[PDB]
Amino acid sequence: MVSLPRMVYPQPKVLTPCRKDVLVVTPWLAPIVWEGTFNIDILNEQFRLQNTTIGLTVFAIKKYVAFLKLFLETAEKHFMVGHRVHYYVFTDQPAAVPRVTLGTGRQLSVLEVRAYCERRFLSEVDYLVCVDVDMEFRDHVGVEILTPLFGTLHPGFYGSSREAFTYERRPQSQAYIPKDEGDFYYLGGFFGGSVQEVQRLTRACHQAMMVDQANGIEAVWHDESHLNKYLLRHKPTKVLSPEYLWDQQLLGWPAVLRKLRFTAVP
Ligand SMILES: CCCCCCO[C@@H]1O[C@H](CO)[C@H](O)[C@H](N)[C@H]1O[C@@H]1O[C@@H](C)[C@@H](O)[C@@H](O)[C@@H]1O
Ligand SMILES: [Hg+2]
Ligand SMILES: [Hg+2]
Ligand SMILES: [Hg+2]
Ligand SMILES: [Hg+2]
Repeated sequence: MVSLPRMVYPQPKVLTPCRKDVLVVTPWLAPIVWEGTFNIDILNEQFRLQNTTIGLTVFAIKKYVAFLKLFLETAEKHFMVGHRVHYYVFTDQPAAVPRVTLGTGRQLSVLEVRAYCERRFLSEVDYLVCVDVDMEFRDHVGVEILTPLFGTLHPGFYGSSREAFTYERRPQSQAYIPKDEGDFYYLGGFFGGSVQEVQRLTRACHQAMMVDQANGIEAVWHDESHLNKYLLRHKPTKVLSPEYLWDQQLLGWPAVLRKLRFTAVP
């Protein structure tokens, strides 16, 4: 909207690729976010000028409440630092949520679950980032991921052919994807976008799962299977590289990953 200020940074090189080892743009022209493809100073300027607010949602039920401390503490160190952040913790144990110290401009809302509006998101945040709680941030996760709709490449299938993807293969399921279809295998543990697009995705997933339930069938990987079906039919406007959701214990640290930003907790 408003003009960017004078900025001094390296001139982009038209005849020099960012990465020659990986795909950095999808066939529908959505960028694939890898370290080296973006200048965070330019992006931070663009989003701060918009006074962007990012909501981060996590569910912590039963034993999972034990992961909240590390999750929130590391998020404070690496997630959207410098921008407005609103954490939404959905739990069945409100009193068990740890007292984590937050930086300025950041807040946390604890929502007790077992039932209990989506309209609230529309008035409190601009973007929603939905992730798994048994994780920890180890490096920068910033505005470079913000876009109307984004999915993240599953760390165990990013180099696999579509036939090997663990999509739901039964035609009786609404999440069904044939062997000759599919772009990538997105993981259900890290997705997001504008509040509007995220609500459209979750609403579509909810309906598809209800239909499957009625027909007495459960997708092979549940929510993740439906997420993949949705993103196949509604292409994400940005795709995050596996840098954004990795498991170093199970997958190590490949050369193709310059940074490990968000990882599974052992
Ligand atoms: C990460 C290497 C990939 C192969 C390990 C099994 O990964 C599981 O894949 C299915 C889909 O095929 C689901 O996405 C599961 N949620 C995956 O396991 C979970 O995520 C991986 C990354 C590990 O953290 C594992 O411990 C989790 O259960
Ligand atoms: Hg580059
Ligand atoms: Hg969400
Ligand atoms: Hg769902
Ligand atoms: Hg979904």
